[PDB]
Amino acid sequence: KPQVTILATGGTIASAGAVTVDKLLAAVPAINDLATIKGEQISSIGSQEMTGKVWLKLAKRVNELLAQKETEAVIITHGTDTMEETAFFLNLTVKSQKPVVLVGAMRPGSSMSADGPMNLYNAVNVAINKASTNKGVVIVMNDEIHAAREATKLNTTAVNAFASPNTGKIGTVYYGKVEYFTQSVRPHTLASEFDISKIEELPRVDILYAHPDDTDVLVNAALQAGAKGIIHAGMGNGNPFPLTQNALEKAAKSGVVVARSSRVGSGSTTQEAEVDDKKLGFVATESLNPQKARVLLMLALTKTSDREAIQKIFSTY
Amino acid sequence: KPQVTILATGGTIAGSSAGAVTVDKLLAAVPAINDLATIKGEQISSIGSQEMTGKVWLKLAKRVNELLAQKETEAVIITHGTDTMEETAFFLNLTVKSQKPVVLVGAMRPGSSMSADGPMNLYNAVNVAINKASTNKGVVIVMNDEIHAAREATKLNTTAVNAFASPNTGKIGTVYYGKVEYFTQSVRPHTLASEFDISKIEELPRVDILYAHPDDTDVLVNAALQAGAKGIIHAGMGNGNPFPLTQNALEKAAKSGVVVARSSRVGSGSTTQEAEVDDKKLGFVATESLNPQKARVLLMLALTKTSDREAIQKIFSTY
Amino acid sequence: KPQVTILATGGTIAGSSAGAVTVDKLLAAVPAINDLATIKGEQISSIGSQEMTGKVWLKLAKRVNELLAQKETEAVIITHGTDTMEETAFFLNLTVKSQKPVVLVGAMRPGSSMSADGPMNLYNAVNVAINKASTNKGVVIVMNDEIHAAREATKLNTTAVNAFASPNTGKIGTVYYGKVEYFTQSVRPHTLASEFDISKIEELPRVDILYAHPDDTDVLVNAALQAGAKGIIHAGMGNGNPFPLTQNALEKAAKSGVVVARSSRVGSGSTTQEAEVDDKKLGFVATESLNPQKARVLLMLALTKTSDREAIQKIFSTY
Amino acid sequence: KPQVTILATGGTIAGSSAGAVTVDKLLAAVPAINDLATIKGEQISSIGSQEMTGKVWLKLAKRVNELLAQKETEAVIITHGTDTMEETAFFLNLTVKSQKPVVLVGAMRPGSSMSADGPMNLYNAVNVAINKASTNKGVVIVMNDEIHAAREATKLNTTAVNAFASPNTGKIGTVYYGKVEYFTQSVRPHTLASEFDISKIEELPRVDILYAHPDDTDVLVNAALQAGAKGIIHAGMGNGNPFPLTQNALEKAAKSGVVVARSSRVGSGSTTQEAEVDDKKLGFVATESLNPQKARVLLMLALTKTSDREAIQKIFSTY
Ligand SMILES: N[C@@H](CCC(=O)O)C(=O)O
Ligand SMILES: N[C@@H](CCC(=O)O)C(=O)O
Ligand SMILES: N[C@@H](CCC(=O)O)C(=O)O
Ligand SMILES: N[C@@H](CCC(=O)O)C(=O)O
Repeated sequence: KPQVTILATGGTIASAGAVTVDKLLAAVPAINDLATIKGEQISSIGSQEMTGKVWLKLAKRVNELLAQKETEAVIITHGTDTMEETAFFLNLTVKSQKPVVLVGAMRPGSSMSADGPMNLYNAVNVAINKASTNKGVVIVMNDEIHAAREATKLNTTAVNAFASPNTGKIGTVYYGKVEYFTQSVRPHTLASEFDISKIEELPRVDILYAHPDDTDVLVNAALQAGAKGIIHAGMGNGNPFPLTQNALEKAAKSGVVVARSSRVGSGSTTQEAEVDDKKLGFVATESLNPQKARVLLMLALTKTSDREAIQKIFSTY
Repeated sequence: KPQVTILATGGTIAGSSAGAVTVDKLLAAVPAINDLATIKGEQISSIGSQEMTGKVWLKLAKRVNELLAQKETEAVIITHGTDTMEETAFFLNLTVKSQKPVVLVGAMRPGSSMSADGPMNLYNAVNVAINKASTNKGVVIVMNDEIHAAREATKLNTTAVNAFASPNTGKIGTVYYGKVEYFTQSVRPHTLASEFDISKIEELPRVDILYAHPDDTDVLVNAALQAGAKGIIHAGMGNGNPFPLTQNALEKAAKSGVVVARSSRVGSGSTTQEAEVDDKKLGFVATESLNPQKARVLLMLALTKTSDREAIQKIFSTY
Repeated sequence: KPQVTILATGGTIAGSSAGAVTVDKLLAAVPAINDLATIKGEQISSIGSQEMTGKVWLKLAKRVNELLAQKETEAVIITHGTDTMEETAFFLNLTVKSQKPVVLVGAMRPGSSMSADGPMNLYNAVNVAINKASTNKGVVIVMNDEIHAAREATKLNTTAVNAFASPNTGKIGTVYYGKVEYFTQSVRPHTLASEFDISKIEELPRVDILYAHPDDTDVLVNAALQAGAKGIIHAGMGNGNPFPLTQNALEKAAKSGVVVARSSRVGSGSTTQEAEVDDKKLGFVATESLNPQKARVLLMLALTKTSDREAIQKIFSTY
Repeated sequence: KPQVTILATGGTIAGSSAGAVTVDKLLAAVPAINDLATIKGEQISSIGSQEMTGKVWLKLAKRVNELLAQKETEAVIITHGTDTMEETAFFLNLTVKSQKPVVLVGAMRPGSSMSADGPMNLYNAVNVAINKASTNKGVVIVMNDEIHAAREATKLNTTAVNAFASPNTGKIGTVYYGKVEYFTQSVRPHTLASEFDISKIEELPRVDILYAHPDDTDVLVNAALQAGAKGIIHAGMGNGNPFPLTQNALEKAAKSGVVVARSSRVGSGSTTQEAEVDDKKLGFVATESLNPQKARVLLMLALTKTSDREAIQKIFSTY
């Protein structure tokens, strides 16, 4: 039988070594037939309380576990609100081709038609499947396998809230039957240049929400609070309001890296559209979203704040 | 022939006296529209929509109200940048005191480009403007052969000609080479049915939007407050959930008489009452089924006549 | 408390005397619905929805008409297999002579499955049935926290719990843990406004559906004619286009007096008039904004009182 | 410069000696493409794609194989009607023996139309064809700034310029004013990795497609057998489910040696094995994650070298 470790970052979504994982095995007994399961409790929080502190603890533990010859994969149970950020962080920091699968539930385990039992069962099948190797970190939700780079929560409440709006799911898992149709051609995991092994605190990056009649005071507060980066979630193709642009140009010149994303929800924030990124000293985040752009920029800042090197990071990953 | 005014907020959305050089160039570009209606033209502003302000919204709304109050004028078409068309559309949808059609239209590609989308978008927008079924549909955005309710429309994509969507409801109808069909209509009050009146307003109240993430801060809430925010939209994580440090700052905002409304960063779905956030104890409003940029517009209008949490919840549970 | 009848067409969609053992088993598995309504139950048929027939359709619409004409009855819920729920819903949408709510609900996973969707679907569906705002919304499908107008609804996916969609218009409403909110209503006539009356109809006119592709054939048109087709829905390539050989057979079918209606295989959008097919000259109808299976239901009802091409086109341009 | 041959299967998709007047017109309508590549032209056929036949598919795939085997030729672009582009694209995906880019492109609006999509579509296709990362992506469809895998691609709308989608996976990349980006690639074997070889084929096996509904028939299955069908695609209700009368006729079809492949009318998702239909007992094949019309293309290619149910199941579970 494959050996798999479930890492819990909160409560149950439905002795292994963590009571929470013990309860998962009670709630979804069919998973004990598929893999030998060990449990750890990494954190015990809603995903909306997540911190760089917990990300770095999680990423270092996943790297430890996947260096062990007996461990074939890791599953992480995680609140849905920020699963896309943790997943994306791990996609660039996990130095392995062994599967890492992130799974949660849009309804609590006690609700009518709770989604968490099917999700967990499907997650374990994805984690043990031979094809899941070198697919990078994935989110498994609602019978779908989404690449960490592309995946996002699109909906506030729906069981089908996870989507890959720029590329679509790479695979399906239906009552445990795992099929891949595509794979990411952007480098992840073992091919990643990032290494957080001796990082104990991630660079501060704020995200600003653009609109008509915008301000500079939020740009200015981010600077005063020690922002090493700012993601601008711009209007349409990453366009800022003029007062804000002026503040962001000053930000960039003081050596705080400014990366242009968009508020819209999908598509690329492109270079050489209406914003002279080279002249203003900005980075175009291209086909990401503000919250994943933030993760990539934090990782960039562990080893450079050069506009050109960071543009190349956003155009590569 | 039906009498229609085209109000330009910016450059030409097609090509490259009706009373404005921008509209004379639209008519030269898409001569078919001259056969559909007697077009008059005015330049309201001279800006890309990323430069839009409350000042321009107020000028634009008052002018639309004056034009539709004229017996002879049957509709207004507004040519607008795509980036913030959804905000302008939602603003007029709650301030325009008339059932006559108001149609916003723009171009995802410049007029000069290969396969410019502006000519079809404008030609279609004219047909929607003059169609009898467009009466009391509220303000609409006509883009890519689709008619979207102002309440529900958003730019969902950075570059695509199909970048406009109604994620919570779908388009209310279609317009294909001029042929106009409606399949649905909004049951949320708009236009004539709206309680809001900006005829006597010269400056709209300040409302900030904050983007939520893990490891969030209180220093943008405190900066919003210090710049005299009357309202704050919180673009929360998932179902409008804040980071703990941030909720603490917003609680202090809400007690100090600044209205905090919870929306979401995700893209779609309702930011609901009676979920993980205790709005009644913390002093917050839930925006429910809008998005942070349109929730900003509704809170600005709410703040023109009340800062009361209960009244403002009722506004967001109505419009 | 509201009085609602659940009509079961098959087995239980939830779990593993109201009047029908199937509905008693629903009430046992989902006891929270019993504080919402006084439930009566009847068994109309005992089949998977892939075994549905015109005979069951007529039995169902007649019984719903009787039930909703009772002063004691506020609404009807029909538990239905998912495969053909859209056809039954659309039939009832044009045959039910009431504004009282009619809700179709099913389950994409069986009741005995992990994370069964039936219990929530059914709970949500009762809340929609008893909601005041559901009056005169027409027959609706309630699946995966969504209210879909019968005209617009389709199963779009083989297996997903979110398989139901309204691809031309979107959901008319949400239901979330029983909280019902409508955002739109269909502007196409339904239920009490429909010209159709099946009360005296014991068998529906025969309508066949054909799947278009390159290197297509005339033999299936010919077999449909040979079996006594009164109408044929052509699921065309792109905007309802036939292969030349097929179009020649359809021309003959139409001249013999069999009604030929052009639909499309693609999934969404209008099969339009005045496109590449000369419908007038060849004697064809364009089905416009439907899909082949719903076009079939509307043609079947159209044939209960005309086979006139111009009359039927008006029917497809109306409903 | 790179050398690219444009193959025309119909009229100009843009405007209103490379070696073909159609391609000469394309180059004059979009002179931008002369800077990007040395373009040669051929007229393979002159038809609307709704008139495509296996004879044209074989002529086209054989000429693509000749052109890409030349050391001077870097890529092939094929202008094609949108209606059946997914079928031809898919056929070439399994029959082209090269890793060199093959790109299909068309237009949802005629070249003479306001906001014609053809010029940009063609310009973007030439950029995808000459891009280094286009190597070994399989045959692609370039439409509306998107690069779709031939395996995954379909026309989803009758009219919209954004009609092309990959509902099971999404686009594998973007092309925006010529700038090419891939984000994924198919992990299903294609082009040079495919086991199919049509170099010694003259006529593709006959495969029909049947459209499933309530009160379904056996007279179309029976007509398909009488016309010498070697394969039948069944476009089933939900997860590929037949009406009983039709199932009994398909079981007889299968026992006769006619390969029955189960697909779905719904639009997306897998028609799975070991759901409600005993495939192994009934003697049927599950087409899994395709659609009726691409499953037809795979079954026609399967039928060039086996009619064994087990071997064809493996082909559908592989390609
Ligand atoms: N919103 C909470 C609730 C649990 C969930 O939806 O996963 C979280 O993200 O942890
Ligand atoms: N960013 C410009 C571009 C024009 C457009 O896409 O509408 C604007 O919104 O005004
Ligand atoms: N395909 C069956 C199974 C149950 C269901 O999915 O509704 C039916 O439509 O009845
Ligand atoms: N139905 C025609 C129209 C052209 C097009 O839209 O591609 C064809 O497919 O050839």
